[PDB]
Amino acid sequence: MTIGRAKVYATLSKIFYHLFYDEAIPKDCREIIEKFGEIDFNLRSVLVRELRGSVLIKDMPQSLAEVYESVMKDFYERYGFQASELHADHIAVELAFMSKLVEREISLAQQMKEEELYKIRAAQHRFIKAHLQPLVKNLPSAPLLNFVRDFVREDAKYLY
Repeated sequence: MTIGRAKVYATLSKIFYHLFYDEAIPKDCREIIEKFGEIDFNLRSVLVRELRGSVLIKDMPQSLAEVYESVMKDFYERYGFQASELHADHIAVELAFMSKLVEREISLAQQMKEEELYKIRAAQHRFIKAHLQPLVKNLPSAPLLNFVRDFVREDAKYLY
């Protein structure tokens, strides 16, 4: 289960980072995602580069929109996470942040840090509700994007 969650987030993050670039998806990363049924990765960097919370969330008040990246960095710095070179609100970075949290969760499951385990899962849920899900609800329709949308949606249900 946790197995699991972390593998999917890391993979999804790497894929989007490749598409930004316009790297090809190692057929190993293909393999992981295609295990969930057949989908295609036929998206161009021109689109992908713009898949950022502050671009995609249309209802976003402009005053927030011009400080949203700074808001994202705050959440990251609080959890001892640090971005790649991409904008902090880029789907690839947000997805990467989640896999950090989920992988730290494994360690905590392995040890029996119950109290820290709850706190970490609460942080994951707060991040999804506030940032990642609003981002994914707003993706255009496409097989890979739909996959991310469903995955994040069910993960939010799971974490509650």
